[PDB]
Amino acid sequence: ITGGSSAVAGQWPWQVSITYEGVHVCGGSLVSEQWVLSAAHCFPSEHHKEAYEVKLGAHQLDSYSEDAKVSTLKDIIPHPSYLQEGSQGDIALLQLSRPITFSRYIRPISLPAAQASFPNGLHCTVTGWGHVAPSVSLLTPKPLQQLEVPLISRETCNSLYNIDAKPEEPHFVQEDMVCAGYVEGGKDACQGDSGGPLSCPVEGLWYLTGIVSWGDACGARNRPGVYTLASSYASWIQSKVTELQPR
Ligand SMILES: [Ca+2]
Repeated sequence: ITGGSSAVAGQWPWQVSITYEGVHVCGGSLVSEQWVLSAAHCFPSEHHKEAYEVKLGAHQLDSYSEDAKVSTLKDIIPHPSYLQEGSQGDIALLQLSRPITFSRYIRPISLPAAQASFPNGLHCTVTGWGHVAPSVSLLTPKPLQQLEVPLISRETCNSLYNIDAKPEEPHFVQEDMVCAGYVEGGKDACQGDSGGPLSCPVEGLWYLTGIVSWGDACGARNRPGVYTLASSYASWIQSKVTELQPR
């Protein structure tokens, strides 16, 4: 996250770190005792399932914590419509190898209804342990960063992404995506934040409105963060989890 601030421990207790071969590569969001949501782009087919971990309950990634917990995965389920970089369907359900126990620091985020609308301009928060500027990693001990971002409709966002765009890039905010952020530079999610949550306030609670999707930009003007709408997959998530792990 560039242009944000440190969260405080426990503030975003659904935020998870996903690592591949021991290196943090993406965020994710805890949604039940055994399931996490992240982005499909974080799970390329050539990667090996057994090489992923998910760290829950963390604030400073590099610090010892008795509250953090690490898990492997027993299933990785990208939405089947996700085809290539920038595609719709950029969401993945991850089933932990074993269920975890919720705590002060590890709690699921509520998922929105299929037809939940989060209005343009709502101030949501994106969080992660990604880069704090282009090609600049978050410095150890890596406290979780957060950035408050107003929701930007996909229509406005597509017109911003057209400005000074590379002709050969599609930069397309799909029908299952929304944006959030600023037209000015300097405030954005960056490499390593993708897959993580856009948490929005509703009636005193927090919902997972979005999952950070595609992008190279880290703070460029006219490149607000692009997110997959969890609402676009509410039915698929409920169907999959109910069939695979009924409560
Ligand atoms: Ca970005």
